[PDB]
Amino acid sequence: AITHISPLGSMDMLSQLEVDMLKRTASSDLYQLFRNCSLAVLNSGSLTDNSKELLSRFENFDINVLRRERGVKLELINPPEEAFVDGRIIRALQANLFAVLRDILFVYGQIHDNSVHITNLVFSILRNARALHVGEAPNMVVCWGGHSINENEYLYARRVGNQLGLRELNICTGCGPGAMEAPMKGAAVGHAQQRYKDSRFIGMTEPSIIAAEPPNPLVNELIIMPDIEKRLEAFVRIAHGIIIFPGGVGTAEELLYLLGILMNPANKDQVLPLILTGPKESADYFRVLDEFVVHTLGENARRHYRIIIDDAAEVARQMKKSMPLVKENRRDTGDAYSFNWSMRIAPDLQMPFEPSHENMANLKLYPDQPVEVLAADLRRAFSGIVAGNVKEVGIRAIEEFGPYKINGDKEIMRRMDDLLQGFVAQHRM
Amino acid sequence: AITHISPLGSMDMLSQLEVDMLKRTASSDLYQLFRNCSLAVLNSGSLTDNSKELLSRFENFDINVLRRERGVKLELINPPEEAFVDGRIIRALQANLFAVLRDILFVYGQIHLDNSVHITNLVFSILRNARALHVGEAPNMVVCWGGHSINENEYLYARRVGNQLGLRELNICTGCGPGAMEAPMKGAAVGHAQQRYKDSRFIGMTEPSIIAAEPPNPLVNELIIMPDIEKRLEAFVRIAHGIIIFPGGVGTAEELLYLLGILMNPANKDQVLPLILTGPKESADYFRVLDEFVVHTLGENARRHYRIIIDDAAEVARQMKKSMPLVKENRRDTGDAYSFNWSMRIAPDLQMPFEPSHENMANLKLYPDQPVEVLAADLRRAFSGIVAGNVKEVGIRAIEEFGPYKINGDKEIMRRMDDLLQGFVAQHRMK
Amino acid sequence: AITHISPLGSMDMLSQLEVDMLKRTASSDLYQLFRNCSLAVLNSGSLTDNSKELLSRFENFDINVLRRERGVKLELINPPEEAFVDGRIIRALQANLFAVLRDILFVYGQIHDNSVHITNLVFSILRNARALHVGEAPNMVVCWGGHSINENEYLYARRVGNQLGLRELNICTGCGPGAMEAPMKGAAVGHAQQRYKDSRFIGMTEPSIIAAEPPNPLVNELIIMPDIEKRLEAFVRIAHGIIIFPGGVGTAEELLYLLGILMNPANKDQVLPLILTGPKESADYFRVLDEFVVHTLGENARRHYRIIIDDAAEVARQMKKSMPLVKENRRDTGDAYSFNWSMRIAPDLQMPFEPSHENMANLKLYPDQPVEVLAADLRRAFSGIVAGNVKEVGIRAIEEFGPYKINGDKEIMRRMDDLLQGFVAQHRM
Amino acid sequence: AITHISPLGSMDMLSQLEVDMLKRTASSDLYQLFRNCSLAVLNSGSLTDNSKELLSRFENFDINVLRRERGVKLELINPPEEAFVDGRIIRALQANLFAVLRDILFVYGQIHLDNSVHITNLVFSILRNARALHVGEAPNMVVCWGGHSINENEYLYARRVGNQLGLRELNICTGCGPGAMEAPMKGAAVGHAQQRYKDSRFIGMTEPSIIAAEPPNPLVNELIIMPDIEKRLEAFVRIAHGIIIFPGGVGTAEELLYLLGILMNPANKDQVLPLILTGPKESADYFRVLDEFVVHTLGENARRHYRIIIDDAAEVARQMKKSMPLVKENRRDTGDAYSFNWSMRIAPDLQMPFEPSHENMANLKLYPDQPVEVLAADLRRAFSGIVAGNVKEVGIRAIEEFGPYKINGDKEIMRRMDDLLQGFVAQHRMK
Repeated sequence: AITHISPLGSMDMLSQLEVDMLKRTASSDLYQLFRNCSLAVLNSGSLTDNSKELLSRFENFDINVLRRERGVKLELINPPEEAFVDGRIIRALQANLFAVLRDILFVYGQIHDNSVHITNLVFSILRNARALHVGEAPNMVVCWGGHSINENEYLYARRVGNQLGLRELNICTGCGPGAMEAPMKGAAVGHAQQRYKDSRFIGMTEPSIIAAEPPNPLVNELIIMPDIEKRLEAFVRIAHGIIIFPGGVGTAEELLYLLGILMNPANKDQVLPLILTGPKESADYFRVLDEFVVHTLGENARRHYRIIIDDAAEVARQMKKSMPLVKENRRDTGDAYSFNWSMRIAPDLQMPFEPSHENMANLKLYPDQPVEVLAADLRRAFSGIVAGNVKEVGIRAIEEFGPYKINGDKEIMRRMDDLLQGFVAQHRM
Repeated sequence: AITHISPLGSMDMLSQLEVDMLKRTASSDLYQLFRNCSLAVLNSGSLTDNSKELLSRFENFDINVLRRERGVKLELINPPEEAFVDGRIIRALQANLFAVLRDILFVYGQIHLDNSVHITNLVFSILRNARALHVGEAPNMVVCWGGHSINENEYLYARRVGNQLGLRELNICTGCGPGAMEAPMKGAAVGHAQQRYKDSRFIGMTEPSIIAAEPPNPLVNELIIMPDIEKRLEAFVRIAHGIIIFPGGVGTAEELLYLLGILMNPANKDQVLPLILTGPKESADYFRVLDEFVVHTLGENARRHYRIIIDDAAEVARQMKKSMPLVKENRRDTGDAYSFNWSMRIAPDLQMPFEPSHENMANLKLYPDQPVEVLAADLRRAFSGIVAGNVKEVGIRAIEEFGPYKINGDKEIMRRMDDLLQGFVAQHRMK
Repeated sequence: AITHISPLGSMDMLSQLEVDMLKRTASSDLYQLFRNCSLAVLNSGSLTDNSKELLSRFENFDINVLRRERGVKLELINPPEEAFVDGRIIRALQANLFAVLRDILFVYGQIHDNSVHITNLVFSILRNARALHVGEAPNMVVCWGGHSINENEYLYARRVGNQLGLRELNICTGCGPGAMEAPMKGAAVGHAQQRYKDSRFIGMTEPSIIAAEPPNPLVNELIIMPDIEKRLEAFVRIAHGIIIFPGGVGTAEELLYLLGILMNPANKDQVLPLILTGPKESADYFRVLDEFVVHTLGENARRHYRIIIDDAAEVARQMKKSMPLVKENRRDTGDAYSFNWSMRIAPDLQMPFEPSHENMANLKLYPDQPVEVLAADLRRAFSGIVAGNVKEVGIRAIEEFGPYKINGDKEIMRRMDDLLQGFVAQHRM
Repeated sequence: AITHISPLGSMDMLSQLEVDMLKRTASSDLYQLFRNCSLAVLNSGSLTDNSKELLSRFENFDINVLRRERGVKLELINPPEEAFVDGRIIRALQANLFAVLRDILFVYGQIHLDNSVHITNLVFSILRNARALHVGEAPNMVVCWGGHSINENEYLYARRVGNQLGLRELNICTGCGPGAMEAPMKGAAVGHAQQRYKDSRFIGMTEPSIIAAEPPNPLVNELIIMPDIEKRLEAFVRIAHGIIIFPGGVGTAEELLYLLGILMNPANKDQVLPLILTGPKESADYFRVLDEFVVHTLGENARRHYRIIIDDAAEVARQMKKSMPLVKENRRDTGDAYSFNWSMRIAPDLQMPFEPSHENMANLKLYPDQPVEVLAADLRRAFSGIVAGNVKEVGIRAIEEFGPYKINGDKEIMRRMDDLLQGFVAQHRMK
């Protein structure tokens, strides 16, 4: 059993009682969650997609938290060698590990209306991560995209980040590979071209997806949200602008969850730019997704977004010119620049979902509905098959007792399976 | 109703719910504590010694906490004009106000097997949250204790000591008051400039019951509000790697008796904490009476823990600078932390809060029959009660209405404690 | 005539008399040199290679130096729009302009043994540019390569820089496009992966080549050396390691000029790593260049370099493990980390050369010679055809009065024109 | 032969050729200047007033400049022990030594149509090379002049003034000596700490002829060596946006007469440079004699350029802080620079170096027939000669061997100059 001991980057101190919460036992669940999250960080740049196999490869790996003279040390037992560069752990992965130690301890010490308490946990987690700060102008634009993406979609996703970084704007993704790291490498060379001295590449993951989508090495501010819904909520609240790239089913869910918030009449005065961008060959891909949400949510969905094709400079130029309007709107409310408190996320979009055939059953998918409740629970169906696609329980539940094809309707069921078939075509998992 | 808005320096954001906790309201009692602590901050340099006298003038003073575009923002209503220079607040007081806001919110949010373990962990948490547990390449934090009402000779000597301490790149922690709580910081500020020392840390530690009597001096750059008297005493011993005690009153005696009670515990026999008592030429008679009192009550094995250096500021600073490598190795050889002494054992009786009543003071076990830990703990309480009955409303009210305190003990021990406390009055330290 | 006024990034102050040296006249040569160097900086990322045309496109462009309350302002008349991003000049180009203002004023105020004075001018220029500083360990590796290079050579040149930046090493090129900027973008994302907070991407150009090879935007420390020979000397003295990529004739000259310094017996104890690296398809290209300098300089040339193919991590890993040996050797001499004083550059390699048929005539190219004098003047032949290829006088002199094919010998003349024909094959200019 | 090596803080590399210029050698005369300036740096705080007395003790002291792996490195041989604390040099003196090395090399390297233009450009170049021409959002550099030998009352008042100046985020430039050249810096260091002012700039300006008589105080964080007396005087007026003059001796009078000669030039009628003369209560009789002297020789139109504030440190600092926005707009409306006043016209006669000889002092045009510019320039020379004949070897030698200086002038003007200079002696300022 070969070990390695990692130092803190910023002075970090624990008590003998906080470390004991992480002490290795077979009865305390909390170590396991801390152990696997640490393992996922160490498999950054994973050459695979499956999440069941990565744990089965590093089983003798473990982690001990230590209290030394200068603070906390992470004693890593049998760490993956691909995390090292010449016998030393890549310092981004070191910072990610201590971010995992920071968030896990916080989200569990705080546990020990109801919608106000949830958004505040999101606010308190980002604040404790020191991830809530604005410069002279808000510049945080989050980017959504798939994991297994094209070679041209990657280059296009790098060109957009470079033109975004050239205009001094920061990126926030779900810290995954593919379209979730390509804009960061572009922005890394973009900030270098304009001498932007303080880049913030925020990766926001959560335990149940971190093993399938390992945090890419370009992330410099990683935050662990408790579950899927709070990570989605953190996205739109820390955001000043959104750009969406072609992606698998996980990207579809993100688009609806958000679209279920701008279409709420309680958010008619909120400003939030959204551009769906893609390379030359994503023209057909985008038309089939527009024809989706224009058949699901009506033609109202096109008043809140614009689609641009084969252009990196325009979507960055238009995203930059939106920050003054974003800034101005935060002041009229009296809101904050670094956190959108005023936007109303309905309690039906904050509620969690554990994917089962049983619960995938009674999904309300009729176009009858208020635009909100349809997309609110339609995105649950996408959350269900990402679990069936990537994560241990959804894969297993879909393995043993069958697949999910549960609720039909007019075009939308024509369109639902139009998409996943139009998704498997380009191998989007 | 004159209004002044003061934003802050870092990233400080509050929810609407934490701001609601501090509104002048009948829903939670944080406002009267947060407003009184804020008013004491703005009375820096005030020649006042009582608490009621501070609140008596500024009656129309209030403070709101606003949530705006770039985070928290404090709105002060008729603040003391002495807090201004050329129409702008002194920046030290502005940062102190945001430290009051930080410490009041965190403590009350954290309140909501042993209790001794949890008290020490609370102390550590407040310091951790205040970004106060920082250590360079070597431990260099030197706690200085002294009187709020001192001579100009003692003030100059204390500033000369702090100047020598600053020349050796040592930092200063203090009870943040005036007098000998301010002089070493003024000296270290010049000393650090002479050695071009960049990141000076002048930690002030106060608590709600004393902050109005001894408002934080403007030389403090790191204010910490501990929840009460006992946990601020604990804070001193934990952050310190060396302690210096100038001449002072009962507040200085309380801190002295507290520290001796810890050092004389056999569980701390392997603990390195250099303790130097120092003063100018005239303080020789002072330290002789003080030493004789400690040496009688606690035994002649008390001088094992302190040294008395008189009229030598360079030697005081030289001795503690030489002692820091010893502290570093002591922490190293026990897995302990450089910036927070976990290994030091504080008996629960030293952590137990004490309310000065006429009956509690009369039932202190000041007799030679008791062990030294019981003696030092109860002597701490006795002095703590004299502090309250002198500068705090709950003590002044109870004394001015039921009579002065009457402590009971051995007729020789109290004969010496009396003799000393009258020197305190004679040198214009307390009454 | 539309203008724009640029601010200094670091407080820069001139006197009324230093600016008058730059005052616009038709008789003072010095403004022209300052004007065109400023123009070349503004054409960063040029889509062309020719240097005669770029001046002919921006003739109404001019520059005035101003003395204002907070120091120097650059008043740019009719600047190229491609230098701007949304109506504001890219800040790297701003820093490059003030570096041009800094160096030009210095190299001309200092003018107003002989080999010791030359190296000291090089030292004083780098020192005045604040470009001579070393961290705990020397980490400056310079990279040489062509301008018009492959798409695979660019990606490979980006992979090497990323693995170089992953090991916390800095880059120094001649600030050109192609293989001279690809390692910088790789190192930009490499330093971001290891949280290297202070990258130094040193571009070193000189007046007579800056217009054909515009300073790429990835340069953060640009220095203008007076001529071709001093820029070559600055390279090997500020260097702790060298890596050479496939390139045109300009890259050949750099390889020999250097190789004429390690083969000097006075430099037998000097350590300086050199790796010639290239992608999969540069295997034949490298064998024809080895068979060149092994037929020109003997088999002695292979004791000072090693050739690795289709590997970015090894040449970075071996370049990193060389820094302790580089460091150790600088101490045994009592030399400096940031400037190699001890290395002896023969006066025959410091002497300038103005390319003419007349002076390309009496080149001594017999393999008779001491290894030093052959390569010393053999690299002049390469300096002559780069001038014939890219720069106004060499192009013109070759235009009006014929090409240069002047001195023959055994294999080496077989090998000389073996190369330029083996260079035009892949369009290396 | 005790040896101590001191590396430096920034990136300072020298060629073998610049190091050869400073070797104890018969090839260039930089060594005796560089060694004497270094020895004066290491004698910070020395109670010595003459130059020969500084060099007399440390006779075996020398200094070499080594070129090593990470740049320049200074090797000092038997340096003054007073420069050490706990066996290490004070960091301010170490940085001063590297400023001496920087200024001696640059000046001598720059030496190798009008001459007035080139003198001003040299002054600007030395400041530019020393990274001393920096301006924040507002001009805040306040030049303070005062005596090297002052009262404790005057020292406290000057420190109280500097404390008030530091509370308004104003920086201090000084002739780097002791006394009133040190007190405002000690005060500003505490003042800057109270306002949490981060980047304090305490510029000390000295020159080879005076540095041994008034060694740089340890509170200076930016030492500048100007080549001689006249160019250091020029440096003061150019970097300053305000000037404060405490009581002093002939050196303070020389600086006063120099500045008045510039302000009274009609070419400077549109120049904003606030000038305040200030002192404690007892200095009232001092400033009355001083004001009467200036007001007689230069005319009653001299008070147009200065104000006398007595026993009010807050008002002095308040007046100059209010004056900085005026200075900023003055520079703005003329295209001039914030950190270096190019527009100020210094007559060549004020730039002309003066060697004090018995004949030059006897042929000064101190008569009311001459214009005020000739009067102020020659009065500057007269006082400059008394400085040399008091604390400098070339003056002390010529006086102790040929007799004291005899200045000639109007029998009323010299009657007042005599009367004043005897007050200087009576208050123990010069002899």
